Amino acid sequence: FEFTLMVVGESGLGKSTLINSLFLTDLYVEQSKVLIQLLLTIVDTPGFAVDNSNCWQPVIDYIDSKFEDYLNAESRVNRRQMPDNRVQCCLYFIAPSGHGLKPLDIEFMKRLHEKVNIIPLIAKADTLTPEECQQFKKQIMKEIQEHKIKIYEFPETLVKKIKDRLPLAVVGSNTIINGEHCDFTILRNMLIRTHMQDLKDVTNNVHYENYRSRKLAA
Amino acid sequence: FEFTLMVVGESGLGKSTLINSLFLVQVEQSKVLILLLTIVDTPGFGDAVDNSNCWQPVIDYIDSKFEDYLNAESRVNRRQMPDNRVQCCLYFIAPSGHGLKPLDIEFMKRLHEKVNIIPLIAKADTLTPEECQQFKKQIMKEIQEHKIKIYEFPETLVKKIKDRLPLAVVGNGEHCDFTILRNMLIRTHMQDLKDVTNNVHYENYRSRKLAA
Ligand SMILES: Nc1nc2c(ncn2[C@@H]2O[C@H](COP(=O)(O)OP(=O)(O)O)[C@@H](O)[C@H]2O)c(=O)[nH]1
Ligand SMILES: Nc1nc2c(ncn2[C@@H]2O[C@H](COP(=O)(O)OP(=O)(O)O)[C@@H](O)[C@H]2O)c(=O)[nH]1
Repeated sequence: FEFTLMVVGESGLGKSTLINSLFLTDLYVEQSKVLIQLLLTIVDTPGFAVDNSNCWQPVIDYIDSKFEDYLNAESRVNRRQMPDNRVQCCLYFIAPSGHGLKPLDIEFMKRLHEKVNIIPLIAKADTLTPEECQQFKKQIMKEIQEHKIKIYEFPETLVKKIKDRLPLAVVGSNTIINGEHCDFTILRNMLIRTHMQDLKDVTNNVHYENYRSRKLAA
Repeated sequence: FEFTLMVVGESGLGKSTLINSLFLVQVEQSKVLILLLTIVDTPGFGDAVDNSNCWQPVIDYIDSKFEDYLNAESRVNRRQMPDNRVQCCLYFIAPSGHGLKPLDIEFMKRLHEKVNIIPLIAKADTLTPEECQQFKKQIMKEIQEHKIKIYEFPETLVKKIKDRLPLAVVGNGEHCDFTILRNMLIRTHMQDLKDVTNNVHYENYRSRKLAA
């Protein structure tokens, strides 16, 4: 089994902790690989304060790096050996503070949303309150469906009402002890299985192809 | 009694709630009496990105107030002057970090001598006592490293709170630093703030402007 998981948030969002918080390890653009026959590439972005303005392109050009390299492989003389470097998922961390969606977020998402599968986790929810959380999410989704964005949507089914229970709110735990108050488990389930295979499916089918038709003007 | 209090943090930091919590780009001002307080809210910081520059907006507002005050003090008949100057800036550090976000370090070390910085540590219902501890110490290390001036409490009771700073907040003084502020909040204690503003910052401005 392989996986390539990209994490994206501004610093100090407790992501790099939460990763281990499912996967119980580490405290490691950048990539840290987990096996324990079963592989995960992990992708950390160092960047995302100061101006903050352009960069997103760094992410982009890395994605389309992986794509164009994969294509230029698929058309190669003897197609044989190709390993898959493409990025199935980007787990993305929204600032837990807000009344809304910070323009930085709205910009990155609507920028890269069709170049990868966005899983907008809501960060560090030990900040928030059930009502606060509620109004928050709804405010988000309103912000998106207003801004007309595509985040990868879970097809099959159990996952029926979690279309509604999204966006997703999180807590870092290696802490000595939980899906109750958090959305943690309700991810970890959807993490392990089988939903990755669906993710790779949507990446390779949807995003990649659109890239491939795209590049071809000549 | 009068006061002018400036609040500064990126949006969604729960400041504008905390203000009431004691009291029950652009720059701009609310005001109140309940004994006057002008309050000063900054719309911009946070959001943006690009925020490459801003902070000058704050500056030019400060030195607006100053230069207007001076140009008053030298006026034909000096008589009537009201004081618009800013005694205090309560400043909110991002509760998340392992450290001090470059945005902060830039604003502070930018305006630290143009006003009295009171760097509250934001929304501490985020944090943990150990987390909070290492956080503060990390901050102070960041400052004394970056050699910054935040207004320092004279007198005295406030003896060990020089140590108990930086200051951590909730929108109860037990777990929070809330009360340990509210006490130190203006009362007679503002009088020291106005003192340092008008004595220290203002004057330095006044000598400054005078090259000609
Ligand atoms: N409020 C909150 N804080 C957390 C959480 N997880 C970790 N932290 C704290 O936030 C700090 C930064 O977390 P980290 O994993 O380094 O996030 P990252 O720097 O964005 O990758 C850590 O020192 C943790 O103590 C969480 O779920 N909620
Ligand atoms: N966990 C936590 N949440 C807070 C706190 N203060 C405010 N909030 C929540 O976060 C949001 C920010 O509050 P607000 O005063 O509007 O922040 P501001 O815009 O920066 O002044 C509000 O909707 C509150 O529900 C706090 O001290 N702790």
